[PDB]
Amino acid sequence: MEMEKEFEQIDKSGSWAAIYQDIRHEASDFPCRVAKLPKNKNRNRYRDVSPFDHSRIKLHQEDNDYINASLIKMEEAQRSYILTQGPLPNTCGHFWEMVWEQKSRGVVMLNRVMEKGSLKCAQYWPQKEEKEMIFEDTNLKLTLISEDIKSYYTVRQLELENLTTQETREILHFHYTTWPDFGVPESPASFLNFLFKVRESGSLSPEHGPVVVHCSAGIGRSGTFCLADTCLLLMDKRKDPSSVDIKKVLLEMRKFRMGLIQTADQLRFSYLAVIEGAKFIM
Ligand SMILES: [Mg+2]
Repeated sequence: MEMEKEFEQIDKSGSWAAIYQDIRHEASDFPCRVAKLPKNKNRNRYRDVSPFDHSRIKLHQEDNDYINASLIKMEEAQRSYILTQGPLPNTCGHFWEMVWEQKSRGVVMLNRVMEKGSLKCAQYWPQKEEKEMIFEDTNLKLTLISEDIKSYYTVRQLELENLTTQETREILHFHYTTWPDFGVPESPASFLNFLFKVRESGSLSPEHGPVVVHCSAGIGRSGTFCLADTCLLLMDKRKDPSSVDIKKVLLEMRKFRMGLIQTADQLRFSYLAVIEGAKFIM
């Protein structure tokens, strides 16, 4: 693979930091005026990125439509993703409101609730079938339906009920539980298997609203998930798979939200994931 030739070249000359820095320099800058309004201060996770105004998800509410979430719309790949922050103690209702309004089928969580001895997001889903969650502010009920714990990820079936209409939807919660506290995984194998499990569920498919993806504040992961998924899809779609340039795809995604890949090591890992994923697929 041409991408693998490039990978080996970057590795040999040790230019990951340089490549990464060039992408950072070239990355889009758009306003986040709404995110920065004083009334939204408590809706933003500290140390997390802000959503661009142009691509932010709006809650269907008259009072305050703000949530820290962005729609990444990949035109050529025909994939969309919503990237959002880990829910805060006071934005869990907003989070599930977004899932409801956007008709998402899946939520992809790429962090543990506690990492490095610190809380990374609110416990925003119920942990026991018999202890459902009611979000009074957005009038939603959330029930754990089933939970399947595997070595590298957990998948949960949740039932989300709009208490206003009594309509219910099944949401799949895909929780990658083994991303290390520091650095990146040594091998992309489990992360790729996880992505394939999300794909197989239909959560990324066009019949549903965009998958909602989140991780921990300011440290990426979510971008790697979407970047890998889109690159692999494009390799299956294009007449010339070798023309798929991860840097170009990343820059395209970066038009929709900042902080997709946060370190040079994450950039390297993303290459590694696409390379290994491509070998598995084609
Ligand atoms: Mg029990």
